[PDB]
Amino acid sequence: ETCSIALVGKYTKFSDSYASVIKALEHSALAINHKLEIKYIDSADLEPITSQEEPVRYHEAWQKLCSAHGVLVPGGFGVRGTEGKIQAIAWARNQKKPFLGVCLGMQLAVVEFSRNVLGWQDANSTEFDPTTSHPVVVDMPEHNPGQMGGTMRLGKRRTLFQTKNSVMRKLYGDADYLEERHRHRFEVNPVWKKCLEEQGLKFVGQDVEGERMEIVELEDHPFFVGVQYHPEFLSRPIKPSPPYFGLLLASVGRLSHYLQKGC
Amino acid sequence: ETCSIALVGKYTKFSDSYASVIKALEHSALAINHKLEIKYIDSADLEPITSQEEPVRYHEAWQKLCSAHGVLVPGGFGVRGTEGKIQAIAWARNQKKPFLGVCLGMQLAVVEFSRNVLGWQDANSTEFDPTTSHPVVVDMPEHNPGQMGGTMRLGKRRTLFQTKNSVMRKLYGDADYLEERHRHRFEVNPVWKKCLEEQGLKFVGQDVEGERMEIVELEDHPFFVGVQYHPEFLSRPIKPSPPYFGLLLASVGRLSHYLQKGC
Repeated sequence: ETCSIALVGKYTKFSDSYASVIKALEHSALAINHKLEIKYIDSADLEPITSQEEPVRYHEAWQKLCSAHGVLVPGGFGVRGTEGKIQAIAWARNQKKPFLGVCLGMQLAVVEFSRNVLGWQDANSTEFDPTTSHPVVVDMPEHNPGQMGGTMRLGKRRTLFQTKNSVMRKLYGDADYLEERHRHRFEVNPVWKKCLEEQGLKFVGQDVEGERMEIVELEDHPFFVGVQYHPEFLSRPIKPSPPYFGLLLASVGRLSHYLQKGC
Repeated sequence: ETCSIALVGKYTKFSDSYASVIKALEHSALAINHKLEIKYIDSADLEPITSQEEPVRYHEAWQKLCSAHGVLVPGGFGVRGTEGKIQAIAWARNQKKPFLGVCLGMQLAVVEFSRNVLGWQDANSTEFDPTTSHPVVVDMPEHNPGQMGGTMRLGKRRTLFQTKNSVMRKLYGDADYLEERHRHRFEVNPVWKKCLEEQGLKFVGQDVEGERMEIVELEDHPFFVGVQYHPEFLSRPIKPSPPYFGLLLASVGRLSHYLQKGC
């Protein structure tokens, strides 16, 4: 069968911007031996602005979104489509659709959670709103010596698991730590993390310092995870990265059997 | 070209419930020599209940609605889909899409107008809500002698034009009056008609007594009319009835030329 995934984003207008991302998905598709459809949904088309402009595209986008087996909100740049992106996120969370967010997507997912769970509707990313009542996403650059100002976190870095009870950890193979590609500047405000700890939004991965959050796994959800690091760079046809493979498995509704079968 | 019309309704689930209605449309299609698509949109699919249930159908319905060239909200029975029906009406009014309402459709259109123009959001039909703050649609049956209780208005009755400046009148041929099929029980509450007279919702057709309203033409709209009477019964291939022909013409964006050309 053809499993379809809703690529939701900005730069998502078809381009090869996602060539290695789709290729990573292909690695998983080959492993599982299924077919793969990449839907290209401009997140903007998910917004009521579009409804006002061309509601054909508006409803078409959402129709496609629902028809997708899983959804992917990758990182991206620009305030554009943030609303549609978050709407898609909330949609997937409510509908218990396999959700993978990467970087920005993870960041927005946390904001979405705060807004529609903690009620902090004014929660926001300082990346786009400096006047945020609950600065969820905050600029946390690295300040290495010899550098003027901060710098984006980039490179192969080590991420530590905060717990054994982690689906991703299991997918990785019960590793105490993992090393992944990094490319990202904004991080979780710990001021609110602590307000998310009693919540079912659990943060699983952290940098070595134990400060920056890299993995989040929403509890009580078939598949709703977010990562900051970029695994598509390391995924290979032989060794596919697990967040895409796992997403695929969830998109299929195989994942539980998979793990049960023996991972 | 194929001109499509959005049949919005209950009983709209495909059936031949609308065989003479579509046939009337066919009469117009033949006159104009164009092709005709009948979309069958369950008005229920236009409601947020459906969004909650199956948003695929929800967005699909609205996608189809937008893709339609004109819309038809005919009469019908039952409270079911009233919301989606009204939503479609407001949509068409806002989007300036050719709108023809018949009986219930006309009735709901008036309510919609009151709600979203007069702000009388609790305006309603007493047919379904006896506790209505602004009883727009009220039960006004005929009370003929020998009858116990009232009766539905039914039969070929004469309708009088209230004005010369009427698009429909022009389509009819400047007739002082018209005789049409009737089948309907609820009427416009005159208590609010008088509040609609300073409005751009103009009532053009009336029964002989000058009490029951039969034709309404929304001003400043390419085509937004409602009738109580049922012209599809009298439409013939040779002499197609004009509200369907005119609707077609509007759906095409020919109507102004048509009248200009000489009607």
